[PDB]
Amino acid sequence: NEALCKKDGGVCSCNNNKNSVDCSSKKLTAIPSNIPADTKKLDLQSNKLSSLPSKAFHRLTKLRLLYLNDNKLQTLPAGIFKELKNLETLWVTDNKLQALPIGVFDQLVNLAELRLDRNQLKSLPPRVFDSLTKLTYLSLGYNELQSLPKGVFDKLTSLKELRLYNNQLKRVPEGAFDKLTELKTLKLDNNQLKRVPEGAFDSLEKLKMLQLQENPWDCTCNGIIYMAKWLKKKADEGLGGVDTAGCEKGGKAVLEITEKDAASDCVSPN
Repeated sequence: NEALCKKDGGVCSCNNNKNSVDCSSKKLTAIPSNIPADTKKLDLQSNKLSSLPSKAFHRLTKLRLLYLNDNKLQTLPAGIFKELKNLETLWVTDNKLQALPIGVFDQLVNLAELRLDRNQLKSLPPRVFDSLTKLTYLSLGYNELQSLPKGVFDKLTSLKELRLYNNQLKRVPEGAFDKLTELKTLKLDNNQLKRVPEGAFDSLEKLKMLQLQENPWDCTCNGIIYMAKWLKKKADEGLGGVDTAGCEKGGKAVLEITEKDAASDCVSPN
């Protein structure tokens, strides 16, 4: 029998009137097992959790915020979050996650913010984000992603910010952002993109910040023309970031490129 709250002898600090349990930074190796099912905010960030028992949050029906960032999770049991139907924010950043269970987010219908940066993600399940209707903030930065599953975003029609920076993206899918009509910030800097497919940004009206730096854009062949025409047409409208896309070789900004220097339908570095 171990008391949860410091006031009762435990190590985690607890705010009764606010229904919050703060077990953050107590060198923990296991989820305390006597967390009131009444809890709205659970903080387990900055501890040493290498695994995580399923059904660990399956009584916590009222959970609104769950911070699992900065532990040692290498995996997530298939149904850890199937009961958190009122969760609004989930952070599982800074861990060693190497994959995400196919329907791990199927029950999070009220989710608004989801961070998964700095993990070991190599691929995403085809429909992992399909239930995140109300989702407005998505960051997947700092992982080992090389490509994205076609349609992975289609259901996210309220997304405001999307961060795919700091991965190893070789190419963005066909119509990956077509349904993100309400997107205002798109971060894609630091990947291995040579260009984006034609029309890749046509739905992003209402877009305010675009981060494209640190990518090997080859303005040495058409295929970059769509992105140049678009960016240039967006520079005027006061986009922001339009200048961050820079040529791999040319030195000059993709923005400036015309069909003159990129008039040759040929294939990026082989």
